[PDB]
Amino acid sequence: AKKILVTCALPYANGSIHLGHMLEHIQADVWVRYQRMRGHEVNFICADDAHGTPIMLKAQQLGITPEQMIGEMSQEHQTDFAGFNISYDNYHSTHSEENRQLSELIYSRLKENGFIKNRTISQLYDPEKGMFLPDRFVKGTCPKCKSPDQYGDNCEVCGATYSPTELIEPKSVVSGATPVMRDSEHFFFDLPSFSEMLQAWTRSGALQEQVANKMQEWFESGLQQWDISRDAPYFGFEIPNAPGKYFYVWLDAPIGYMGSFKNLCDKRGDSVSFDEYWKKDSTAELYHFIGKDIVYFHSLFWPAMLEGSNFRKPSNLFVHGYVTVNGAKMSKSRGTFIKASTWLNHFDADSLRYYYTAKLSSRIDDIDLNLEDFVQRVNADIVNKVVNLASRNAGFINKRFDGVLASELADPQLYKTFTDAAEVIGEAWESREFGKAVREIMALADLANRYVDEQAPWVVAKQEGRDADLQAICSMGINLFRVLMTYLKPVLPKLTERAEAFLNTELTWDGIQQPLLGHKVNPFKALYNRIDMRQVEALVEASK
Ligand code: MET
Ligand SMILES: [Zn+2]
Repeated sequence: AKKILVTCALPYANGSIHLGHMLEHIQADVWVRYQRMRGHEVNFICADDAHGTPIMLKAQQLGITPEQMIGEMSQEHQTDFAGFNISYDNYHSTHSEENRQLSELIYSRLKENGFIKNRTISQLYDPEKGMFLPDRFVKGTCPKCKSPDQYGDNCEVCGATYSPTELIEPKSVVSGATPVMRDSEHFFFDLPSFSEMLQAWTRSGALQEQVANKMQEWFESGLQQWDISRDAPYFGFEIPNAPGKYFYVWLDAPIGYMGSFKNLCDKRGDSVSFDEYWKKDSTAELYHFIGKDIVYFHSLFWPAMLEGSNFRKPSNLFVHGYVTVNGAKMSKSRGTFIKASTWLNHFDADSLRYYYTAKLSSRIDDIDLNLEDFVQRVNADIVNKVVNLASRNAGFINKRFDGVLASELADPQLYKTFTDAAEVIGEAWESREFGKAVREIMALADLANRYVDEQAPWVVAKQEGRDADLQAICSMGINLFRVLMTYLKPVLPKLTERAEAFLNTELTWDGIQQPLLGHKVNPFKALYNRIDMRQVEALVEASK
């Protein structure tokens, strides 16, 4: 049995969970659930990313402490993820004592090992508020076209890009004061020292080909030292021996993966597992599910930080593309920027889990939630292919056979075709070829419904003396359903619970080798109802 630690990217504490987050957390959860079904020791770890200037300023605007604000959003996030049945073993915070101690430890080791440099830089500073301004907190007049009220390093009228130091009549977004250039000592992590190590990782064949190709572009451009400090005022961890300096959020954020695992171990009273998973000699596997926009941090800075502080590196990064809705980036004006909480007011979690899983693969590709296709595909595949095998057969079993399935399989050869597919389906889940797994499962569902059609139970049921035939046919259909629901168990947790209640058995991967024979099933009310476009229209309207 493998030991596996899986993470999803840590959501920022200053925004609600939306469908883009859900693509990532669902992808990881399906994989995790499959790994658990195969008997491995799995630790699925996440946390909120709770530090930084935007969070500090948002709390001040609200008139509450950053601690109060991040606590409220942590609860909101966890409520939403729980509503999608994301099965974390721990959900922590980057604002935690575990992360503080690990961040200080890693920094101290990097510094002792020669990988931290000090250099003075010049940056725009708000002298009224008394703080350095990140680019997006500077506004002013575009130097090229002279359009007013442009933010940061680009103009939204003419498209020009420039340093915010080129803005005409610049103003602080925080206070309205004119910012000025001011010097400050910063601490830099010497990423270039790890170039050769990182290039060897890129060539090893572990990473997605598309990621390795992108890393070659980054090596070609040239790795640079990374500014890992920020001046007070800041919401984050103060740097030891450097009063008024804090770790930049992105230094502490991936350390939060470690902090969340440490927290889990400590709450369990487990004094051995942290080192077993994070020491250089670990035989455990470490996987990060992440999106395209944060690959640089996870493929360059993070393995280098770990190497330089005597910790093991990720076994692999699993990168996914962006979500689109109706083919386009989510759009607030069109009502396609959809929050996870809003989704659940209109649809169940399983429907979105299924739809995303049917489109996901081991490559980086944007995943399109086409809302018309969502209705058609959920209805066709879940209602009319898979659940249909239970719903068309269970009534006869309950009403005419006292709930008891036949004592032998009617078609053992067909059953073996279903169980023989377990190897290819499992390998598809394992390899993250989720769309392939779904295609194989739905091809089997088509075969199962073809079998039932060929036996014509709606004819058999009306014909004198054919009770045994009817029980045989319907039991066969229910056994095929048992197998398909096992293959779909990582994808559809709530439907699976309903199926397990009907079948009076827990679904296990190996259990499909023993069909249900001479076995009592329970009645059910609909396992899964149809959806329609009126519900989609309501979701979109509610999201505007
Ligand atoms: C250590 S992963 C941090 C991810 C970051 N909060 C983001 O949402 O992009
Ligand atoms: Zn302009």
